[PDB]
Amino acid sequence: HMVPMDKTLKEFGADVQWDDYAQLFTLIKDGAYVKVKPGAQTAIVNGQPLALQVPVVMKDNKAWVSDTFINDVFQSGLDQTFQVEKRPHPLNALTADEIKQAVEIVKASADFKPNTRFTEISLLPPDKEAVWAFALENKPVDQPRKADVIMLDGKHIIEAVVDLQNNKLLSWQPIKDAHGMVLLDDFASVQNIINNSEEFAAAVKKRGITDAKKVITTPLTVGYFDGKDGLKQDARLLKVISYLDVGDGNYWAHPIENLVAVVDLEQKKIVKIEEGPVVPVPMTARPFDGRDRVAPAVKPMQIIEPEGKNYTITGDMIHWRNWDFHLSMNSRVGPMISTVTYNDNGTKRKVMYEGSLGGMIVPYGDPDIGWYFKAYLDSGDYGMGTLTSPIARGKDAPSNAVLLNETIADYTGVPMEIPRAIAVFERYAGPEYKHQEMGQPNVSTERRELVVRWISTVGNYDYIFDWIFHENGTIGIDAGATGIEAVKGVKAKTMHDETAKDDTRYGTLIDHNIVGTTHQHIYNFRLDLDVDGENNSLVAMDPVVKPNTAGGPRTSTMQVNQYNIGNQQDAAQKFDPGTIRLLSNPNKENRMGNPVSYQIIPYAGGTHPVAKGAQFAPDEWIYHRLSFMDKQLWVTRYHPGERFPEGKYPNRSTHDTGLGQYSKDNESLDNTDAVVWMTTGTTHVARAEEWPIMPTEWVHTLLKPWNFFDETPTLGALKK
Amino acid sequence: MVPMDKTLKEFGADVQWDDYAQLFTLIKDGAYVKVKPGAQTAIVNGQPLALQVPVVMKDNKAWVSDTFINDVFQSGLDQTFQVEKRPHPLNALTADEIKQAVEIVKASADFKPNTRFTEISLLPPDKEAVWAFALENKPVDQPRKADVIMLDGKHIIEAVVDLQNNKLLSWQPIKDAHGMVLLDDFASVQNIINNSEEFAAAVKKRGITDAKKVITTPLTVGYFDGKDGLKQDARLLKVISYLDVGDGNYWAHPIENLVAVVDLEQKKIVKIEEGPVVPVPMTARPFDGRDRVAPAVKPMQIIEPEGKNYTITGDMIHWRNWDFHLSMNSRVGPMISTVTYNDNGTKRKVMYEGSLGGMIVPYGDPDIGWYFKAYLDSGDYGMGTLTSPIARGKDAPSNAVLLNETIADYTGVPMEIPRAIAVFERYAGPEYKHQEMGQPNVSTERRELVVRWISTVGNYDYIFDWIFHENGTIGIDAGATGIEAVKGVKAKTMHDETAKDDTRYGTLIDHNIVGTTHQHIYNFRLDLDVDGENNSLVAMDPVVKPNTAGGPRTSTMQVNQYNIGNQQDAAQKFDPGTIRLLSNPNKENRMGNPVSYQIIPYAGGTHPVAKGAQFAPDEWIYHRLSFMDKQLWVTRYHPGERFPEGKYPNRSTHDTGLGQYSKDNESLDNTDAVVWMTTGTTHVARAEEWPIMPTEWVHTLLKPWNFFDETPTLGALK
Ligand SMILES: [Ca+2]
Ligand SMILES: [Ca+2]
Ligand SMILES: [Cu+2]
Ligand SMILES: [Cu+2]
Repeated sequence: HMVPMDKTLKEFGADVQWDDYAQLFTLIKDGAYVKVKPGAQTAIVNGQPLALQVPVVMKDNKAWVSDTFINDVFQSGLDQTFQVEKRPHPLNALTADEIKQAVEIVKASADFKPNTRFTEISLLPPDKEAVWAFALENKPVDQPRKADVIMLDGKHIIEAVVDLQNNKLLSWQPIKDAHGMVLLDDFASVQNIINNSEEFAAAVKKRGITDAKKVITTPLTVGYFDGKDGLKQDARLLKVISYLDVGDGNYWAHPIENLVAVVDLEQKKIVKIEEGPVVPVPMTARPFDGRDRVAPAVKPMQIIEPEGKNYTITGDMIHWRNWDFHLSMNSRVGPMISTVTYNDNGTKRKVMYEGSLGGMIVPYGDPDIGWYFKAYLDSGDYGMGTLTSPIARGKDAPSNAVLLNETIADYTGVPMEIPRAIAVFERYAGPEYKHQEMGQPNVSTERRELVVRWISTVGNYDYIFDWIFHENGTIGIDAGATGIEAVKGVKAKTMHDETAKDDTRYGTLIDHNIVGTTHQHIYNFRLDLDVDGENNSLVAMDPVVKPNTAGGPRTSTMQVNQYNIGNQQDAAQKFDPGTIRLLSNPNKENRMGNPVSYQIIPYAGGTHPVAKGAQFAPDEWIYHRLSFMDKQLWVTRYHPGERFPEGKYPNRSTHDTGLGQYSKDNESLDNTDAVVWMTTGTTHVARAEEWPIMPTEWVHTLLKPWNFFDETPTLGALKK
Repeated sequence: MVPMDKTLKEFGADVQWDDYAQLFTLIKDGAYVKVKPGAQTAIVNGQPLALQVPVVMKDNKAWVSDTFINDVFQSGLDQTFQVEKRPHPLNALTADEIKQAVEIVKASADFKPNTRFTEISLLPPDKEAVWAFALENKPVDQPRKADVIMLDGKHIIEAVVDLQNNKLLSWQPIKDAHGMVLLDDFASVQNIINNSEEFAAAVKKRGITDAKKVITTPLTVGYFDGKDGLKQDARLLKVISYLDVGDGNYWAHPIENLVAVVDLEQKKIVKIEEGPVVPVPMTARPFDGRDRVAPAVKPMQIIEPEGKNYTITGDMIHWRNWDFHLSMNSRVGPMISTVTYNDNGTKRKVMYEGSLGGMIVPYGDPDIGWYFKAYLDSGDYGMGTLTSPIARGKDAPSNAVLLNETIADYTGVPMEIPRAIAVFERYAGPEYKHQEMGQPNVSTERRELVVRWISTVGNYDYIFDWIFHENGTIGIDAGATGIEAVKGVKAKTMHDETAKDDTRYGTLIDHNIVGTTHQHIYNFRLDLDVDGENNSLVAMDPVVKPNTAGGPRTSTMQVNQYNIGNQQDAAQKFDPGTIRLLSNPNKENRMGNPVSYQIIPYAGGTHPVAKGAQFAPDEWIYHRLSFMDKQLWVTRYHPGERFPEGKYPNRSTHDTGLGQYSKDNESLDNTDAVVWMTTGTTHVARAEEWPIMPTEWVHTLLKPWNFFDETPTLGALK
């Protein structure tokens, strides 16, 4: 029984190329590079021959394969990219079965109710010392596996801990005052509640909208204003902004300006409609999907690895050159990079226990009724892992990437497999080093980087995060932003109209009747670096110009002021990119007697203007609630429950329960387990080039080995 | 018949054999060729080609006709290079024009024996005429001229020659100018040191048994108002010395605190400065892999089997909506000219000429071997002349096209630099994406076109990338790799007695080796013509202001916008939280905003950033080179103002560069402007950079700012 080759291979997600001159198919998926000729008894997979019982059959210019071809070829074993894990790593995420088990254990208590949802079901952090002992010594972890299960019972948060080995509930703790994140069903509830409101339909009608069934809602968290917003603190509320669907696939281009509904999600009712002046809806079609555009005819470019990859993925463990690390997915913050070591001539040296996104915020700058409260805490309030955007193969990542599927719990407690959740890819990155000595043979080597890429979309914006492993020990973390801008409906068509100056006070006029309201993008990364060990110190090195006291003609010299930063409050600081900040191991030295260190660079560049802090006065509630926005470098003492720069429950928070709190007390940062937090931000002033869709803009951060090694790390293995 | 593997390798093509498909794949620059043994046809960039003589296998080796290379690679099916029927007026001097210019000046009775040539370059025609050629095909009327700058012993003379008419137009000695360092000066310095008994005796005192193992490096001496003891009218170089121990890396064996001053006209050492004796660090530190074995790596290829999206017509590059002209200069290297963006069928001016302006690498140590040390790499040494040929597949990706470029050498003889510039297209992540919840994804791929050039001046190697984005952005990135300039010291580790004094001015990166702290400072000269000649400089400073509109917010995000109408105010520190635009106040986009480019002199870097010059303001280097201490400069277009350090910076007594060009109160309002961007790092060394430094980068950007009406990569409308 035969199937059409071209169609079957495309369903499966393989690239299929036919070469009529060579009479050769080239088939590519992930780590498999396959060559096969019609009628041939053998195919080639990653340079190795594979017998085929049934050859590819060509027949009236149409290829047909066996029913078993895809499994015979792609799952043969000749693609060595993925390997089976011997003993399960203790940081492996919860499996589908473990998720279902956690949900049965809590559903077996008297307290569970059928409206009860799950904000997060995740592995409970096992003991760090034990996890490192498993990674470095293969010591089994004796403590049993547990899950944190965070429930939303109507509006109340409850934290449960389940023991998975012994199948029992270990704790069940109500968290008073905490509001829950926004859950997927809240999007539909809001849209339904608005569709059923007579009051809302009348409001919409007086702003020009004839058909209220064409109104698209979007849910926003309301923040906290100590009652100036007129919103009761006890209630589960969301604000709702509206747009008109005109059939262009881009409702974001048709704001219904100055109409905000406040929805109570327990009562399932609109509890308040805020109405400002009437601004006609911008109606012109502004598709971003190409429906109105001519297709480009570009010549092909492929990045090919025809003998397979240089990395191996064993369960969730990635091995690549001198690097080893574990890669898992969390529903709130997305990818977690753990137990990162560097193999230095046979000895695995610790670099990082856990790194991930801490949290992020996109706060707006306009005081009007549709805007004043508007701030996306994308991970904390919406769940960025849950909103992972599957990688578009060859576009969102290069043609030579491997795309990983990842499993998390949805809000009803059912496993969901996110397809193409993460891309892994090696890339050429210019020369690693070069020296052309005059009159001698050249010396050049190529640089290779391993990239781990993940994309999450929250409403209008799409965020790309790259964790970049350099062969030489450097680690990069880059954050990219694309998607559709949040825009304000205005009366001005051009800057010559009467209202233009007022309409553009808080943002640029980027289309007729459309203003891209000014805002910031602020990302924070939590990096539990363990620089060649647990016990580290924060060291400052400030390059300075000093008077020359040594004689000769110079008046000045270049020197460095070096000092330790021994307490947390002083560690929380602005980053001057002219200075050097190290996390050093004062217990271990390189061959020159210098403490082995990593240099921390929270700002290594970007393509939008940089935020030097929060673009808010210090008496703003958002400023008070979210200290992480205003400093670029923080260092705190390791604590397994201090994970989020915005705090665990940021929705309508009244005070800072994140980095403001974690860095508040002054215990010592001297020779102890430190956690580094980097904040990097931009100030986004809009331009017409960014509308109707924004070209990807990037910010860059770096961690560089600083006397961690004894010489150029990529020179190669010593032959004597 | 000739053997295929041997013949194709001498041609510079990559040959791959696939035994399964019985197929040769042959790759060189824009040609991607497939050919089966015995076949009567081949494929070149996806197109069929009839062969006169099939590829023949003899004893499992392939043989081809002796005409095969011409027939296949020069078939016309590779369309990467097209013939230039009407030459662009900024085309660099050809080999024949260089020889002719030299014969014109040699025919003058004023030409003296042994005269050398510091620079032989096109005298650029009139800017208006050049734009009218590029935009309207209008022939330039005035004839081909060359500037010929001669060094007669130590004396500079500037001549101009008319090449069409074959005559000398002018001959002008330049009073008080010192010439740059020329190739023969390196050998003179070495010879002069080798013949000095006095120097050999000094070397002997410092523990060197064989004085013929001493390697010299020539350095310019700068200017210190006589405090260095040095006569201002003499042609001098200072000489720093190293020991050759046979490891290929003399840089790793400094002979510390010994400096010779050579007078190049007298051909003698005129001064020897001798400081404390520090034993030479002796341990072998090769960087070339003689003592190493690389790990095995699986292959990666970047292939474009239908050819390239760019075409190269003479020196004119066309790619997507971009058109520009690429030429080579002996001092500054590549010049990118007449840059337009094709906006829905209409070519719009972006940049008349952009290039490296100049650069400086100045050191922070006051000791005798260091206080004067400041490499003006382009101005003093000639970075174009010192271009490093691209190592194919390593210095640029495997899908690059490598261009040869021709300049004059110091004796006036044309010199063809093989693989002088790389051109390549690269994948650069998604151009944009939106995954609307519950809807089909929208994603498109980003492509960038990179023009890459490498120059090596002594110990350091510099890489410059000019990056054209499809969406109208231009990036300029500068990379540094090579071997650090190091100081010999007594300390082996930071536990030794001298360690603290030894590391006052740099990190201990090896036993007895300190990487002295210094800066890398680059300046780019960018004659942007934003949709036209007449432009203005506009500041937009995002600020937090009190809320006056009501409701709960105490503050708002607003912008202070203002014009910068004077050159003196235009010379400024760059705050990367602000926006600086070059705007065309005569032309607006669809929303009534002036068409503009945003100038970003600091878009990041991998070393610490220089906020300006790491020098007290009474230092002579600080006074001579103002360009070091501000990141943005804007001046009025003048064809003779091209170098931020000045025309003749060797032993300059005052700033004849950007300090002079920006000095006067003249208007930048609605006039032809030139932007200069200074970007730099402060390099504090580490062990990971020794014996060879992994490439470090700095990034700059020019972004269209309401130049267009919408997302520029959406495509043309149906
Ligand atoms: Ca730590
Ligand atoms: Ca201009
Ligand atoms: Cu934005
Ligand atoms: Cu340097």
